[PDB]
Amino acid sequence: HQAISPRTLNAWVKVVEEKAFSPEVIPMFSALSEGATPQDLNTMLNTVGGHQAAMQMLKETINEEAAEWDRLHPMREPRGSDIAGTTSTLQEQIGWMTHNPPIPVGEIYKRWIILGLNKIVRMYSPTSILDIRQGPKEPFRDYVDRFYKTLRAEQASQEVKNWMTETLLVQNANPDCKTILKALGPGATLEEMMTACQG
Amino acid sequence: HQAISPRTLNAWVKVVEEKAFSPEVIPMFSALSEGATPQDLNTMLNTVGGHQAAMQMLKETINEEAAEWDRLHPMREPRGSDIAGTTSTLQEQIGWMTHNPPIPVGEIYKRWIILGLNKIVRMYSPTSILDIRQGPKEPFRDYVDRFYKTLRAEQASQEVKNWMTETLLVQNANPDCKTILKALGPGATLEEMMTACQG
Amino acid sequence: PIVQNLQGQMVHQAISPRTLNAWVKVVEEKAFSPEVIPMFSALSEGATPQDLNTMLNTVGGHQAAMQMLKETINEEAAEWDRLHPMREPRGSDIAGTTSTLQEQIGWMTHNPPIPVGEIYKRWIILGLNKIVRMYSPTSILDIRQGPKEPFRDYVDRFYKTLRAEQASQEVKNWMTETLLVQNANPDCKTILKALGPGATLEEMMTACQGVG
Amino acid sequence: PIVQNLQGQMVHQAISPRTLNAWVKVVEEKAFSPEVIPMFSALSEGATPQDLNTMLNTVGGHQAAMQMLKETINEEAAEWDRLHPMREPRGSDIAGTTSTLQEQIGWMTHNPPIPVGEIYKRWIILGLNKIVRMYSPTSILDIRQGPKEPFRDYVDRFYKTLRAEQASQEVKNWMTETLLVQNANPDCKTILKALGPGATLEEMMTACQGVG
Amino acid sequence: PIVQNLQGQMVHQAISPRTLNAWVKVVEEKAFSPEVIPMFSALSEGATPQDLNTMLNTVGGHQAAMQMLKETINEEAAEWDRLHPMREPRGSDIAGTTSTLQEQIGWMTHNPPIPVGEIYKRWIILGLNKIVRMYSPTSILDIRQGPKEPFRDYVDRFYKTLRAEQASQEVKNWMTETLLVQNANPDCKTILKALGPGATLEEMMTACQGVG
Repeated sequence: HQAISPRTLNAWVKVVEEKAFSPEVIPMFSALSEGATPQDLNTMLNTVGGHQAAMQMLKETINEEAAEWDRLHPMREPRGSDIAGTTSTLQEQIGWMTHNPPIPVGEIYKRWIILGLNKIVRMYSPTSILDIRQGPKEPFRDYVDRFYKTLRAEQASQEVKNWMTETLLVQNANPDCKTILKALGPGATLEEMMTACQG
Repeated sequence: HQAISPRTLNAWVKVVEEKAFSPEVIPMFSALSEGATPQDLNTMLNTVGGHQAAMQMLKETINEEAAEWDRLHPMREPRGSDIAGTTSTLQEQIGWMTHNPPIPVGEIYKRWIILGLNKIVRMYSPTSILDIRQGPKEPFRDYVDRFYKTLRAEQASQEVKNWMTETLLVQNANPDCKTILKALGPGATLEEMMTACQG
Repeated sequence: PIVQNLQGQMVHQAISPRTLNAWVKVVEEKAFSPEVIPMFSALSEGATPQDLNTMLNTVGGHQAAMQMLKETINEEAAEWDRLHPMREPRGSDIAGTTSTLQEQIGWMTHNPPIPVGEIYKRWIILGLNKIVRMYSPTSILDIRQGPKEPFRDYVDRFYKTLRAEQASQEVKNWMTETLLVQNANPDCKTILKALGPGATLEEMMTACQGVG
Repeated sequence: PIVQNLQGQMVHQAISPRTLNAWVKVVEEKAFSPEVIPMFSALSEGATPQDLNTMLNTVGGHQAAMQMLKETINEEAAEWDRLHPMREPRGSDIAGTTSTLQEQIGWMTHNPPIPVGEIYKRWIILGLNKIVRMYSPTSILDIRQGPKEPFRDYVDRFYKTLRAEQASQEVKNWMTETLLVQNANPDCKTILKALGPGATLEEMMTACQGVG
Repeated sequence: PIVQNLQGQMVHQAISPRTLNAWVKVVEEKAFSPEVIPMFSALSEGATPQDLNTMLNTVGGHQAAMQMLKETINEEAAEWDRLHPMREPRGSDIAGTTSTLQEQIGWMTHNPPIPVGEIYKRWIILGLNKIVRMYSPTSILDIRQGPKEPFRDYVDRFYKTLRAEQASQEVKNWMTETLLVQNANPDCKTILKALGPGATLEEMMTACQGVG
């Protein structure tokens, strides 16, 4: 066991401040927090500047997951608060991690944090994808890039997302690209759509 | 034992000069000062640039905590001044930390510095949590961000902060959103609250 | 009332003068508000029919109220005689006009007890409920929250008028559920309807705190 | 209550009619202010569960308050039965609905005593605290000193609202320390902040005498 | 209190519920005016330390007042222990927190009597005097006769504020002699100074009848 290096905290702060809570911060958090105890995760989340409403969402989600863990699971065994790093201590956490088999309180807490971060990203989505419409001059590549960005941020289910990509993307296109998309018709990959909709 | 590298001091200087004394400075100080002697802590505190009023406040708080330690407590026994590093050597500080059992003079000094930094953070936070109020035209997201930043800088007990989160957020909202928040009622989560108050 | 002798023989204990004075103050000063029935029940605890008649003698100053109290007592006595044809206490004898004190003490001390005092008390309370219903300054449909009135004061007025109204229990439940919301001012009524149906009085009160 | 016989055998002493009338006056006139709980404690000193039920029968006029008083009593009885599985007094029997008088007298006279009356009194006081919390006209955050209001009157209003609020003890301490100063008018608030943190209520009152 | 048995053995007589209710009404309604100390003395006549503690339990609703009442009681108990080093009643045992009832009855019934109840009553009255001093709306120097105020009303306000002030006796004498005249309005003040020094309150009142 080694204490969290400063450079990881600097990287976490930098990515959070530069990317906001965009969908790409989840993998960055997951990679930075590799092998991190609940104390380290708490320090990482405390270093975040701004976005304190989002941090409140995250800790509310952690509370919900801790309550669910306590409901499902009625040395000392770890409870939801212990896994969250509130009532437990560093020695207990690292002991649980080093037990054979390991009791990875860090990984479970990281899963809870990832769920809360996904909720944060969905809430921080600037606009609903129903309002993402191609302008009368915007290129199809730019419009569709924005569309799939909003779709990734919205985190809709796969079955719904298939319908959205199939129909809504075509329906929201501007009249010229709209006509070319009808001419292409269904069953066409996005490769065909964008290579045919050029200019 | 190893003397602190210049990278740690450069990181401390960078975070202080960039973020000022925001609540996120506390975890950064805690992470940077891991396993640090009082001499290392004094060097880290000396490397700071401006905010000399804040540094004087930290000195005063450390003096108060040293007086309290001397009152509590009637190789050589470490006193408050010895903990502060004014009347102690690096060798004596390596002592009491390599001692069997150890009395971690470094951790106590870090705790006093953390108390002083909490006081400085509250001083640098301009407005009181009771005074944080939603503007008539302000978005609820911005208002909640300001509210939770101020609350994190508020420096009160945890139960008190829980009560503040429960009550003051609804109490201080503008009349346009306060009626919606009352209709939601107690028990509504923050995600529900800021989805409802999106308009 | 009735108390035990040193030898255990139950004997009369007349209602004290200041208890009667308290009853007189209730009758004269309260103007037959709903609270006179709780106060009549309190001041006449374990009272014999003779004690109840002594209490009614002070109500006797009010001619109309006394006359309909007497008429309701007579109706209830007739109903008791119809349904219930020392000796068995006759319905007229429950009122104490005919019976003597020792018969009443014997009936209340019987094994099992014959609570004649409680029965006459219930008849008197029925008559007082009628009188209270008459003297209500306004009907429940007329209670309305003002623009400035706090929801607590309006709720108190509404529930006092509901006590005076004395409708059926299901009707009262509907009234508290719907008419309470209907008569609130628009500022409170918005939150009242936002809470939706089924809200208890506690939620309704807490949500409307300081809205006025 | 319970009193000694001439031979030392403990016997019932029913709550007097005027004590019940005082309780009825408290319930009807005070509109469930915080002071009803001290007054309920005073008027029901050394009272058996039967006496407490007699007192609650007068509260019964208020439908909502009685219903949640009953629900809180039931919850506390269930908790007592869970934690505590003549005979041992069952939690439902502490309420007196099932038990008879002699069992209650025996339990309160036991060596060591089984204060069933005090337990039922505590449950009733919990329910009355809930009712008092509901009926508060304003929240503690809404109490504000006016430009003319003396600091004494404002402090009295603040502390009465604090009693109605019934937050945690640490929360109450923070409230009295900080929110009391925050809500004072600027003329007093200047002196309040000049005194600095840690000032007791005595210093705060003396320094702000006649400032308005 | 304490009463004689039929056989002459002194036994406890608990403070009645309505006396406690009267004390609660005094505490809640009067807002700690000077009159609470006479009323506390009246309602606690011949009271044991247990009875005094029962009375203080109702004051306990007011957090600050209870806390400084307790602190003054502790200070007086410490002073008693310092000056006074069954057994001899310890100063902490005068408060009744440690002692039991029979010890208190024995001490109050001793030959010569050990008035422990009166001593604890004096300590409580000292604490209540402190609380009364705090809650005074204005200082004695701020009491002033208005242009229309009769001299009788102004004198009553002045003397009530003097009771709340609780300065030294010589200081109080000087205040009544000089400050009472100084604060009167010019119409009355002319006659007040014309009477000259040494005028008793009777002459001062009679001469200023109807002057306003």
